[PDB]
Amino acid sequence: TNMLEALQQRLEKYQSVEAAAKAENNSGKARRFGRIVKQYEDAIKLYKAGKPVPYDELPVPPGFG
Repeated sequence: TNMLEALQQRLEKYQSVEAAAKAENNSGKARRFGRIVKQYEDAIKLYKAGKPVPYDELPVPPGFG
């Protein structure tokens, strides 16, 4: 992948986790992955403008691929 494709595919993975958590009313997990989704979307906004992306901040939680 290029980096934008990699950001999108990981975003989509975490959106799926967020949605599955909501489908179980797992409030903590939905909030955790909603925050992660927001961080990936913020990174994509920066990438799309050519601006510095804080990769060091982007979570990659163990156990979720």
